[PDB]
Amino acid sequence: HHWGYGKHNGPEHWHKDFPIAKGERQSPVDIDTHTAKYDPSLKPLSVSYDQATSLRILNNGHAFNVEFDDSQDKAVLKGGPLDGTYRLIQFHFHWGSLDGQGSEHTVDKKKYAAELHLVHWNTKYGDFGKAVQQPDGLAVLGIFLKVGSAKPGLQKVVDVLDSIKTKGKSADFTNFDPRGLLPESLDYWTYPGSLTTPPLLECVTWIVLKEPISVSSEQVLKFRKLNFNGEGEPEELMVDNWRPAQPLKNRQIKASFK
Ligand SMILES: [Zn+2]
Repeated sequence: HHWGYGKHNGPEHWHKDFPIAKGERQSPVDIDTHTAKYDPSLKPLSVSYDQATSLRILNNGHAFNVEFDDSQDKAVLKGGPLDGTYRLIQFHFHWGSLDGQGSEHTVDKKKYAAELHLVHWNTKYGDFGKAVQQPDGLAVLGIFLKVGSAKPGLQKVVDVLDSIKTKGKSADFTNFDPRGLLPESLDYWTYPGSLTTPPLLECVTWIVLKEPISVSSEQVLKFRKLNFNGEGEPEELMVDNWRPAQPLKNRQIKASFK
């Protein structure tokens, strides 16, 4: 009986195996747009993904990750509230069983159909494993997805899901350009938080974009066809793999815009 999102191993049970679940800087949180502070000292984000090298896509049992080669500064995030260079290692999504839920972060209590997380780690720490043990170890770019028009840049991802239907399956996934997943504007909210899945370490600097991207009902429907289970085990659709909002606990959310 390990963690999951079902009735018996869901987010509400995680604190038993991971006490930090009830910690002081847990994520996600609800972003109250009228309480967030405009901080003009925040620089614009600098996303250099031109030399990104995707390597494979994997179904790990709780979501699907697209992994990148992070052995060099090929795809990096700088600027904003960050000190130093953060390398992109993987990206994944959080989605629901219905279009009205799925995102982890909420804006004025509004839930989106899904949320994309682009995970980066601070290079001063040498590797992802060391970075997660530091308060400024990770930088995660969060992007909301709403249902409407199709996103062409996401179709390549949608088309291969069939080959990694169950837990443990992986497939080569080269030459995917993550720049096709970015919205027009890079305005954002930022606050110090944690990973939203166990081990739930409080090593993340969250950068949540104001502008969501649109995907079609057909694209999100294919996400819902994935399984939490491994091949040959009873089928459990991979849906609602999101953690609900946690207490802000006197943290302050800053906005790069007004
Ligand atoms: Zn995530």
